[PDB]
Amino acid sequence: SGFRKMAFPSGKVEGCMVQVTCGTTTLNGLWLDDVVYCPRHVICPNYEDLLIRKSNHNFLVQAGNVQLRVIGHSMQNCVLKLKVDTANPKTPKYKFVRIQPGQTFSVLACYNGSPSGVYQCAMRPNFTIKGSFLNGSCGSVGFNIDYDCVSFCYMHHMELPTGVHAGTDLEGNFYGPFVDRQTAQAAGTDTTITVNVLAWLYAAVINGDRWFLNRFTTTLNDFNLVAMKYNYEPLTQDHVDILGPLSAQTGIAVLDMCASLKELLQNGMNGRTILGSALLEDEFTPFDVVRQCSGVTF
Amino acid sequence: SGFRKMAFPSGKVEGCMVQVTCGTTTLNGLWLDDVVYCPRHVICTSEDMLNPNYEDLLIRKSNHNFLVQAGNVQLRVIGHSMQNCVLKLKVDTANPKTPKYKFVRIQPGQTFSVLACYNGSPSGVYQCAMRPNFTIKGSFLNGSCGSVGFNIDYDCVSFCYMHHMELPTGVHAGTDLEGNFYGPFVDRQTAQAAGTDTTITVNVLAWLYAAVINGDRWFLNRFTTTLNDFNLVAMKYNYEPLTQDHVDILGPLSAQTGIAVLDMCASLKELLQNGMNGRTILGSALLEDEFTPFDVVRQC
Ligand SMILES: CO[C@@]1(C(=O)Nc2cncc3ccccc23)CCOc2c(F)cc(F)cc21
Ligand SMILES: CO[C@@]1(C(=O)Nc2cncc3ccccc23)CCOc2c(F)cc(F)cc21
Ligand SMILES: [Cl-]
Repeated sequence: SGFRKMAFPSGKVEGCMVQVTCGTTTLNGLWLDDVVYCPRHVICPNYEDLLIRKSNHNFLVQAGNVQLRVIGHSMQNCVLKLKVDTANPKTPKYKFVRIQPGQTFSVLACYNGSPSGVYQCAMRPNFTIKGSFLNGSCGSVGFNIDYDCVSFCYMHHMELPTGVHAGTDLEGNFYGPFVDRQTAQAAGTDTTITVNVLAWLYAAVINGDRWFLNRFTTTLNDFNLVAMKYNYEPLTQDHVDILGPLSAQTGIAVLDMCASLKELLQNGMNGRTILGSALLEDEFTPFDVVRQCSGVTF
Repeated sequence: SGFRKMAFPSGKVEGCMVQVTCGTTTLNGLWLDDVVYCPRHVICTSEDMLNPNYEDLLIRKSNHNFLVQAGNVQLRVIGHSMQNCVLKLKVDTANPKTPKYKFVRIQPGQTFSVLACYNGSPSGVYQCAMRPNFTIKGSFLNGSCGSVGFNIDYDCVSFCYMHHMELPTGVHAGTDLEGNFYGPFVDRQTAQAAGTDTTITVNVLAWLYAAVINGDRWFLNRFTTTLNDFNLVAMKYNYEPLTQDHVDILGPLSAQTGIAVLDMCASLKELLQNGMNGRTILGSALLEDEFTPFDVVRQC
């Protein structure tokens, strides 16, 4: 029993964290095989012009107490790729994946190439992450683990004026309408990840919390009218299908759980909590709930 | 900026997780140097669980009864001893991934990371606090016994907890790495109940300082209070008494934010009286008590 916000074990990623220094800037890099990936703002803009002026010896790469030698440099979108002479012996089985809003991933927050913390979080529908990052955290990565394969999905680049965070996939493409330049940027109005709230309501039922359940069911169209009104993301037939296994395990049809969510949005919690929370949690996907309420290992 | 519940990176602990099998029971072990530590109840059958004589059950065991698996490699048990509720299995191979480590016993209110494992394989990492009633509110399924709680402060892993049991309310009980249980619990299936839980007051205050450091000030007030008056109010909301030690520990956060501890205590009193009124503090509608003053200064 119990339900916690749980991150993937970070060991496979810790063995890839390196420190990257160029000029006065120091941030984190991801050392995979003979390449170190890091935010291109470490050279800081005309990034092509700035990069052509740099030579390999300008980039100081440090893996533990060992300095790696840069033998090449190239740029792919907002990520800088520093070719090094040594392949990382600790390189796990990995792939670069771009995630969708609502999907969750674990973040290994680093400072000076040294991992300091791991937390679980979701790509908000406005493409920001509500992370916890200080100066020096740039280059920290977001990932998921599937069997023994690490899926790198995020690299930290910047903090928006509201304290929320913006970054790219490992191919340097930003999530959201953000740029890696000093300019006025604002995160759009955020919405709640509806499929994730429903998954978390199923986790609460699996843990014996049933007070919010009701005899009612709704149509998907009637629920989506309510979802729009309360700044909740639309629920698609895909989401309903993905929630299928949880619906089967708990005996509560997805549209039956939607009528519970609808009542919760219109009436509130009334001094009650769900899984120790007075708010509806939207940072557990349907897969996260199945994984935690079944015990899948890595 | 930003404030998250953050666990320590689990890599140093993952390299120590092994699977321990004795008869029909399989749970997790902690492989450090040439010793594997695990809950002593791995030697029990389900008919032994009510009133087990662990000394008597262990004397009947031999080294080859204990199957230890580190990855796809079986380790050979060359000795076994018991220290309180932990079983120590001497093995013929020192773990090459053994980090710099120490065994520390923690106090209620202290936080730590948990590497939840099943069959010697890590599946998740989360942040926990030792509750004032000596239980932990974990996320543990059957097979999680032997999963460990730890803190990583400067390359050294401090092992502080090993999971042993789930109480009828879904909360968890376990021991330090010397086998001494936290709380009045025993590793028997006899009727056991967690005492009434209370909120870790010093941790809530630390989290209110983190909220101020992050620019949230709506809950602050012009009032101060005496320590005794704060404790008389707080106890009525099932909050732990705040000692002069807690006030002293909050000193650095009080200095950084310019808000005296007894002034923050008055803001807490008011929050307890009024509730949040549809507002949140650091994205939470409840007062968070699983961030110590040390966690706040570290993260901020
Ligand atoms: C890399 O520096 C910047 C930054 O956001 N840094 C940060 C990233 N994370 C957490 C932070 C916590 C506190 C202080 C800064 C943080 C600030 C300067 O402007 C820029 C900029 F124009 C583009 C850019 F991609 C990054 C940055
Ligand atoms: C042998 O493990 C036991 C147990 O609690 N295990 C568990 C530990 N964690 C999460 C669990 C989730 C669901 C089911 C069991 C869980 C079984 C019950 O009896 C006992 C017992 F009297 C003493 C003991 F130290 C352990 C246990
Ligand atoms: Cl699923």
